[PDB]
Amino acid sequence: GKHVKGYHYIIANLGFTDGDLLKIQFGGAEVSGFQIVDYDDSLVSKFIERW
Amino acid sequence: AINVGNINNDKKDETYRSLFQDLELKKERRVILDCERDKVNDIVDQVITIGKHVKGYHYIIANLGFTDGDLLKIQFGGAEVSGFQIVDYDDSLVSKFIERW
Repeated sequence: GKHVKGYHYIIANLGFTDGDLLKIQFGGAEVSGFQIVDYDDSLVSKFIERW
Repeated sequence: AINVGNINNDKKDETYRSLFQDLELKKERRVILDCERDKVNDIVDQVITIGKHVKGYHYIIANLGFTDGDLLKIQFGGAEVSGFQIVDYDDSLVSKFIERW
């Protein structure tokens, strides 16, 4: 129970959304990370469809 | 007292976070459940997702199947949990029954 409102974590990899992330989406603790593969970029979306 | 019966399976996670953003109004650190064992394990899970199980909360499970569910998950949170059990697993009549079951 160390993920409530008060704790703050930093993911130090270029794959934030690569791993499972929803598990702490509602813990209240703010979570920040890094995304090199911007799933919002156009090239990646057409890639995701085929993927 | 909060009616938790009338809910469907699709809009389940929404009406639950809103139920504890409503139990957060009373700052209710002491909650009683009093439901069937199938609905017990479903309620337990969403509590851990929001994080209402650290040192400060106290829950009372109102059914005869305390150990009949799974309890090792909420065993390291911090809150006090209470319940009721009728099947004594230290009796020789149940031991001679558990040794065969």
